[PDB]
Amino acid sequence: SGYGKDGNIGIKDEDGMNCGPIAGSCTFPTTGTSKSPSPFVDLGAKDATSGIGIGFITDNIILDLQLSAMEKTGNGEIVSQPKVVTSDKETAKILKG
Amino acid sequence: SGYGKDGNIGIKDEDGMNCGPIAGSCTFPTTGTSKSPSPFVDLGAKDATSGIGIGFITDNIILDLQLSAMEKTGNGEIVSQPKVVTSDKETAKILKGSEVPYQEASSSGATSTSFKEAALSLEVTPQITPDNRIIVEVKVTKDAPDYQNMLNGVPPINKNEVNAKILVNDGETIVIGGVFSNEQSKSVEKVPFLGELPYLGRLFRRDTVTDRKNELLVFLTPRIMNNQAIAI
Amino acid sequence: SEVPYQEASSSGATSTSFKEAALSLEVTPQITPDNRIIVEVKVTKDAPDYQNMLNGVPPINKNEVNAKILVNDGETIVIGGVFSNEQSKSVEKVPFLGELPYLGRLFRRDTVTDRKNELLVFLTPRIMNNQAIAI
Repeated sequence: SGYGKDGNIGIKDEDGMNCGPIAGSCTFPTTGTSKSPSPFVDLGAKDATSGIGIGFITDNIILDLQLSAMEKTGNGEIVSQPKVVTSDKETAKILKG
Repeated sequence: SGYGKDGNIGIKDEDGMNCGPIAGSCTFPTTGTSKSPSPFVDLGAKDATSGIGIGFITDNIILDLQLSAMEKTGNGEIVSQPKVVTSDKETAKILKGSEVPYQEASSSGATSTSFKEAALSLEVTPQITPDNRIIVEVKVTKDAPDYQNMLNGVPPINKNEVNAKILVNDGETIVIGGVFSNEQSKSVEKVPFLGELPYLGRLFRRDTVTDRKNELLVFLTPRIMNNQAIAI
Repeated sequence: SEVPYQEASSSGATSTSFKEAALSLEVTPQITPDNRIIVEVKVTKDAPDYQNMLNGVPPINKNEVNAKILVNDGETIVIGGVFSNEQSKSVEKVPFLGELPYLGRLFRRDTVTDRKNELLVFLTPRIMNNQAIAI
């Protein structure tokens, strides 16, 4: 699973199974899957966030590899200048708010 | 996904699948889709916001590319001038506005309906010198009734007020006080690789720039009524 | 009319504070021989608050000038005046279409509001001594 924009395909592969694909794996050497409707929908919604790179294989193996990156730059400049005319040795105030 | 007006077609492509199109993709090289009803409705409603550019392909590939831009300009000018006639070395006031109450109705001994008027107001204590000049202590407040008060929540009234004592001649106008607020805000949201490319970055850098500059200034001119009082 | 605020307060404080949104004059005139008066007058025009009519938090609206001035009997003066000039312009525009002149009216959303309210109070005192001498 990712962390900057957390993603783990396997959980949403279970959600894909909820969609209904046929997945069979009897041993670590032996596996096969067919009838997979999960990639296009699960990844399309899943990967909607800004920066994303998606790579998917299903027929030989189901391997979905996504890179999710966000780069944000914000610059804020505030210049406020209040002018008050005051008599000597007296208090005066300007207030705006 | 966009950011100024966030958009990501893929999520609403799942919503499109809810509409019912046939989408098949068994490998990254191999994909195909048919029976797509999602683009016209999903994009039409989705892209309703003001500035939008929509480009859609579905048969070869489904690629929807929309640019959503809003540009807003508002200029507000308020000029309010209150005139008060006051005797020399006396206090007088002009007030126009409304007094929001806070009923601190307090059962045990304290009933304090505190109430304060968001108003344009002048409180003046002028002292006249012979050469048609005045040294006056004036509190000048421009307070506008709080929205939250109109909202019946916790009411913060807005106050722009200068209190000071100054000397000016009768035929003279001065700046009692002034403030210029210059707000410069830039926010750009960008995917790194696409953001790099110049043409692509405008397509792939989400820029929000806001410039708000409000300046407030108060002038004043006192016209001696002695010119008439001597006649009186 | 005097809107009340019943701060009915159980423990020792019953303060039905009540204040009239009214047109009102409070005058303390001092007469000088040459048919002139220096008078301390508080002139208030207060209108009953909508929220008070709404039974919410009632902000009554007050336009009031309090001052002491000298004027002759046959004289009218401006006790006080205020002119409020509000100029508001808001234009909402798609950049490209907003650029084009004919298209921009079609594609620039303009809201312009100009509200200008001026309030002035005059005054003239007619000495009743003219009648009181007859009296």
